[PDB]
Amino acid sequence: ERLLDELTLEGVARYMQSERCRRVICLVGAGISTSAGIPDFRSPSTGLYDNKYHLPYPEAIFEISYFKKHPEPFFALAKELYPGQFKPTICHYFMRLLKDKGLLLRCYTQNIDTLERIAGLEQEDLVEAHGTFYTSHCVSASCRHEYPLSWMKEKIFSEVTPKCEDCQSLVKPDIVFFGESLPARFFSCMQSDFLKVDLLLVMGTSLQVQPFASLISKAPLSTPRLLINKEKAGQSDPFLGGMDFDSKKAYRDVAWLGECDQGCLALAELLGWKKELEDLVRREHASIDAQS
Ligand SMILES: Cc1cc(C)nc(SCC(=O)Nc2ncc(Cc3cccc4ccccc34)s2)n1
Ligand SMILES: [Zn+2]
Repeated sequence: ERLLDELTLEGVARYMQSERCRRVICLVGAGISTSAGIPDFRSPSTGLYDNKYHLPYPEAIFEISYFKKHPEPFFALAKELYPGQFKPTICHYFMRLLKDKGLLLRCYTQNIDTLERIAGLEQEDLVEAHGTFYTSHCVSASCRHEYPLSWMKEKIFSEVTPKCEDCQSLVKPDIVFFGESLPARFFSCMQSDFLKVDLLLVMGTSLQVQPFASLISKAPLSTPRLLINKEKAGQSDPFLGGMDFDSKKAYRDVAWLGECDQGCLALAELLGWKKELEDLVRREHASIDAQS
C-alpha cells in the first residue's frame, strides 16, 4: 500500500512525477550552506567560538537579556563571522525550481544566512525557524522600526553599534537569541502545512535541534521522506526513543548520503531537470559574481 515503488532516489523521482505528488515541504539546515562557504554556527567543532568580552558565562553571547545590556560582543562576532560572499548553492536553486514548477508548499529552514531569499524563495514560501539576518528591528516595543540587511551590514563593518534613527534604541537582527521564542509563524504554518504535504525533502540537517527536528513526526503516515545529507539522521534514539530507512518494516523513508549539492543534482537528473538546474545556477552565480 506504500506510495514509493522502491526505497531509492529513483523511487522518489517516479513518485514526484506522478499525479500523487503535488506538494513538497523542504526542511533544511546548515548542510545546504557549507558549500557556499558558510560554516555551521551550532557546531562547536567549526572554530567560530574559539576566542575580552568578560561574559559571566560563555553561553551569554547567545542570550537575549545579555545582548540587550551588552551588545558589543555580539556585533564584534557578527563582523568576524560575516560571509565574504552570498552565493546560494545548487541545493538552494533546486528549491527555486520546485517553486517554479508549482511543487513547493514550504521551505522550513534553520539557517540565518538569507541564501534561500537570494535564490528566489519569497517570504510566503519560507519559515525561518531560527530567524534571519535579512531584516533587523529596533528593540523598542513602541517603535519596531525595520531595517534592511544593507543598513545592518554597514553598522557591523564600521563597528558602530546599530541604533534606531527614530528612537535611538538598539537595533537587533531578526535572528532568534537564546531566551527568545521561535517565530509565531513556525507554529502557525506547521499546523496547516502538514495536513497538505505529499513529500518531505530533508536536506542538510542532522535533526538534533528541537522543535525543528520534531517536524518529521508531523508528516502524515503515508508521506515519503527523503533525506539528502552527509550522514544518516532522524532515526529513533535507542537510549530514549522516527526515520526508518533500513528495517524490514521500512516503507517510505529514503537516505541519500553525500553532499547536498550532489544529491540534488542526482535527483534533478532523474527528473529531467539537470539542464534547467545547471542553467539557473550558472546564470545566478554569474550575476552574483558580476555585482558592480
Ligand atoms: C553575521 C552574518 C550575517 C549574515 C547575513 N549571515 C551570516 S551567516 C554566518 C554565521 O554563522 N553568522 C553568525 N552570526 C551569529 C552567530 C551566532 C549567534 C550569536 C548570537 C545570537 C544568535 C542567534 C541566532 C543564531 C546565531 C546567533 S553565527 N552571518
Ligand atoms: Zn526605534
